[PDB]
Amino acid sequence: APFVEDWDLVQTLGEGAGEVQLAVNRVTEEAVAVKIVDMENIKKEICINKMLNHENVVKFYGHRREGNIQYLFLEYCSGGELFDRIEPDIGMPEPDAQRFFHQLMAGVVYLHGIGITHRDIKPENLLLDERDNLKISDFGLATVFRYNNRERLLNKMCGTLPYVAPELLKRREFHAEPVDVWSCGIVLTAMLAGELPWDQPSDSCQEYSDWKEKKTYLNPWKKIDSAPLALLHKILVENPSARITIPDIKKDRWYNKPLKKGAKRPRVTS
Ligand SMILES: C[C@H]1CC[C@@H](NCc2ccc3c(c2)Cc2c(-c4ccc(C(=O)O)cc4)n[nH]c2-3)CC1
Repeated sequence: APFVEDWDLVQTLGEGAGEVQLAVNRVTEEAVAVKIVDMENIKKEICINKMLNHENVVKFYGHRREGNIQYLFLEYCSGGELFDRIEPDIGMPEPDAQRFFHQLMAGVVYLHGIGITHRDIKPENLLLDERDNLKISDFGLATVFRYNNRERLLNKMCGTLPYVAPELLKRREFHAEPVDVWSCGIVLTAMLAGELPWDQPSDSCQEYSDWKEKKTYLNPWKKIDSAPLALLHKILVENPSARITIPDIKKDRWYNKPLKKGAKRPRVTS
């Protein structure tokens, strides 16, 4: 079928690093996101993307290299970033945050299960499809932490300071999985309070010391109900060996609290 390999670049979706363009197929009008990288780091990113196949992870369709430029064909998530669903200083309704948190855990369980750590979990990187299904995106900082059933400890400093686990700032080496668990807890905090608790998790940071001293009568914690706050108390634990694991997050009371009705379906009366 002629022209089916042709895609029109119609809208800029993101910048930094190059750019992410919305691509529309000339024939079928299928929409995909094309990541344009001018163009070792991209080689690893493509290699990790080729491993991925889960409903809460951005789909990787393939890649093409046009000399110095790499084109990554990825899922278009029309709902945009989770970030834009967070109202500043407010957050979002607690049932919406719980549903997004369940979908985030499903994606993180999948990635950890195949031995991949994302390392930069934040609302700017959590995309939403047409049905507001969350998808983990951007595997540019991702790495393999388990291979041939052997865990490799990490030592590379990366991520985004307000979302990073304190062990990345205090220890030479650390386990990969509790780092992603921590960043998910900060995403949950942002979703429920519309604000980030600290600039970074260090003792020099007053808001971080207040949290460790259980001053939950202060913001952002005062805006969060006792059931989700009890989960945050288990996630945002400084010692990564004492921090709750995802299998235990799945047993948490709030995590299992019925709160959100399914999507509004067409109905009539009489
Ligand atoms: C609202 C302004 C900001 C960007 C656009 N809307 C938000 C939006 C809407 C849909 C998006 C993205 C962003 C980013 C993106 C991606 C995407 C996929 C994969 C990666 C990656 O692997 O890095 C990055 C981004 N897929 N769909 C979308 C238009 C103007």
